[PDB]
Amino acid sequence: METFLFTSESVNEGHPDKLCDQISDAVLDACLEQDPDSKVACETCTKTNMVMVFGEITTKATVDYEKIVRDTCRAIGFVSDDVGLDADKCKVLVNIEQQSPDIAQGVKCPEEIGAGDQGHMFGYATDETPELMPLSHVLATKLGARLTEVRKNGTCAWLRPDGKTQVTVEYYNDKGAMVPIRVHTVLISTQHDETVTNDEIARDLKEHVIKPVIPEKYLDEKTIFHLNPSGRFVIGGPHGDAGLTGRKIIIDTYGGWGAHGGGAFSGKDPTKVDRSGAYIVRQAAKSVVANGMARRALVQVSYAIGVPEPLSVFVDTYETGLIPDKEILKIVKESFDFRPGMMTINLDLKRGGNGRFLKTAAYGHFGRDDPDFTWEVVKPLKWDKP
Amino acid sequence: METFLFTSESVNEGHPDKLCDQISDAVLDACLEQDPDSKVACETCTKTNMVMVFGEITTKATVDYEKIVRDTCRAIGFVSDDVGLDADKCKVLVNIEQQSPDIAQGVKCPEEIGAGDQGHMFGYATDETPELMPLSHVLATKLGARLTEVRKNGTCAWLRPDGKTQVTVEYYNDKGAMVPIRVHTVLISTQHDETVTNDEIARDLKEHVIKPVIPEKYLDEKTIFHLNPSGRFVIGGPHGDAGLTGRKIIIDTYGGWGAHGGGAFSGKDPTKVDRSGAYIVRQAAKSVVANGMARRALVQVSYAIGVPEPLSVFVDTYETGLIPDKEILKIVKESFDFRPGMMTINLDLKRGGNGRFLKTAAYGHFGRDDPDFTWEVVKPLKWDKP
Ligand SMILES: [Cl-]
Ligand SMILES: [Cl-]
Ligand SMILES: [Cl-]
Ligand SMILES: [Cl-]
Ligand SMILES: [Cl-]
Ligand SMILES: [Cl-]
Ligand SMILES: [Cl-]
Ligand SMILES: [Cl-]
Ligand SMILES: [Cl-]
Ligand SMILES: [Cl-]
Ligand SMILES: [Cl-]
Ligand SMILES: [Cl-]
Ligand SMILES: [Cl-]
Ligand SMILES: [Cl-]
Ligand SMILES: [Cl-]
Ligand SMILES: [Cl-]
Ligand SMILES: [Mg+2]
Ligand SMILES: [Mg+2]
Ligand SMILES: [Mg+2]
Ligand SMILES: [Mg+2]
Repeated sequence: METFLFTSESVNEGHPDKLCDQISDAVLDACLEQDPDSKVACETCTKTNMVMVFGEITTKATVDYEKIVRDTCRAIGFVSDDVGLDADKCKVLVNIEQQSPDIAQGVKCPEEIGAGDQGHMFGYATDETPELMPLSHVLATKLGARLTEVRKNGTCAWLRPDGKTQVTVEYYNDKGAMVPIRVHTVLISTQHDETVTNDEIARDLKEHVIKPVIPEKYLDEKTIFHLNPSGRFVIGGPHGDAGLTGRKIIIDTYGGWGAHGGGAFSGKDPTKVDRSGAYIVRQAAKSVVANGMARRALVQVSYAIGVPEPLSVFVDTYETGLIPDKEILKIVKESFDFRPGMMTINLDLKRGGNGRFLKTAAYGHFGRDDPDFTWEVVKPLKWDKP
Repeated sequence: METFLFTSESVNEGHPDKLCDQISDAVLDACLEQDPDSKVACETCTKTNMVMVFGEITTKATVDYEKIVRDTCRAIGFVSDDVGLDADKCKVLVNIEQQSPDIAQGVKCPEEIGAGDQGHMFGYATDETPELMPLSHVLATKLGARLTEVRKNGTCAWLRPDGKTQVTVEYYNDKGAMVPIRVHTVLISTQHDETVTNDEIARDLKEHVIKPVIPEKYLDEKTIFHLNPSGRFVIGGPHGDAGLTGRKIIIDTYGGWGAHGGGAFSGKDPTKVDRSGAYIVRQAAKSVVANGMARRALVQVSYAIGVPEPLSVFVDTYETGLIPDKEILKIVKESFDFRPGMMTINLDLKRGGNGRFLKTAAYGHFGRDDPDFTWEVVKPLKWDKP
């Protein structure tokens, strides 16, 4: 059998760029919990002993930006200078242009309102896992989530919040469909305390992290493991390693599979097409595959500022479609409402009080079963069987 | 003929995120001009009346970070609050951890040194344009470059630095190769002064910008034009619109085509595999197509921190290869040196004094003919003809 190697990575919730995504979305969630119509463009950056929140917010909400920063950092585990940031003592620069909504005198609706910006977004799905995501991405991501889990539940209390994971999968191409054969290489680089030995780290990573996450059918005697290959990782988080919102957009989506239109998600209210548009095209690609039309699907949408209807839509099934891609395009266009105001309503994205967006801001926006991930709910599609 | 629509965008050099990429790379260039061995991880952010440079630099160079910020902003055209940032008067926060190199007492080499980080990178090429780039990306990008050109040479002196462009191309798929048929939709949203009328903007955009850039063979009576569709754009740049380094990574690469591994380029010295690795795989994909092995090619490489050899390589020719992809993979692996220390040397990336990286930081890292873009020089590949 002819195979090829495809790699995806993940970063842990303590990585300084991901920290910024989480802070940005914790701010967004706080705004929406009080004011579903909040306009939010909240950017975060961080470096040694400092977090700055910036950007623009128009809201009726009363939000303690500094407290959200500190609470978000503390819950991730940044409780001291030694672990890479002291949530209680670090500098927090609050640099947001805060506005209340416009006051106007006079006597646009979701059906007619134009996009708030131009741009393009892609959705992807593949039948190679039950959540219709690429296995290389799923496994890298799940290793990261597992590192967080065993640190917070005390199973591996030697762990610290920062770290990275990476999985190389050996694939076969079946008529355009991606068929995972085996895991070729697993890499973990995790932050840890100054007492645990290299031997304890390697044994615990194998037994508490890799073994539970990676199906045994994909592991064999030849699988390569790189476990903290560069040696010690005691220093982490923002300490000596600046972070910014929107610097993990491939980890947030499909891990190199599919495509990306460039726009980050975190800190953006769900009227913004970079977020709602990307979520709708995930729902569309996932629905094409789940309804049986194809084994794999890529969907693009694009917008112009001030225009409600998309400028373009395509569908590509990588030759796996059971009906022509032009027919799948017609069905997608008829079944999905790509108008900006309508996307936000149909995915129930303004609904407050469930911490929805902070949940998205680590360990991927796609492939998760939580009911707040409304874009993961398949839409039933009618299709003229071949 | 069966066609589909594919969209790519661009932003102008005055867009606040792109401003940050340019500042970050102007800092990098200044470091390398004096000290080719500089370690640079320079991040920039901006908001109304402020730029902050941050991150980490180890260098022997003496660099006036604030002066580089102001010079970079001024040359782009940010000369007043009215045009979106006053380069001479705005706040510049210098927040870099500056170090000199380690002082050590004792009696690694490029061949043996490990990658500085993990991650994966993709290269792409396509025979649909002479520079072996996707037409949707090339045209969006060239419209942006043209807007800058006619503003700076006074042809359209009403222009201001910020703006965005977007092109939808109608394509045909010929045996996996992408064949552009026509331009379906052109969008331009440009910043401008308070005197020019909407009619003058639309006429000058058509005649001075669109007509010279887009080959007439791709334009017809049905092509849709959206010219400043949301109305006036007098306010721009950082004014009310926060920017950050590394938020335009799809514009920096392939416009939705190919793939992306996630890592930004700007502000990173060329020992960093996110930059050198991505540049080498562009050279490899371009070389596969230019040597006649394929019409289209995608190449991935991946790395582990502390390991010199890549963890994985793949090649995909989208069924356009004239020899099997496994044979093209063998040729690429034999012909290219993917070791981090060697990539930097073979692409001559430390060479100082030519403003190389600032040139990359607007209007795309790929598809340009300038001799400093060493990764655009095709390597001759020997291949066992079919
Ligand atoms: Cl403070
Ligand atoms: Cl308002
Ligand atoms: Cl509108
Ligand atoms: Cl928007
Ligand atoms: Cl300790
Ligand atoms: Cl360390
Ligand atoms: Cl369309
Ligand atoms: Cl819908
Ligand atoms: Cl200042
Ligand atoms: Cl040093
Ligand atoms: Cl090394
Ligand atoms: Cl690196
Ligand atoms: Cl004016
Ligand atoms: Cl305006
Ligand atoms: Cl390989
Ligand atoms: Cl080489
Ligand atoms: Mg308070
Ligand atoms: Mg980073
Ligand atoms: Mg000075
Ligand atoms: Mg932005």
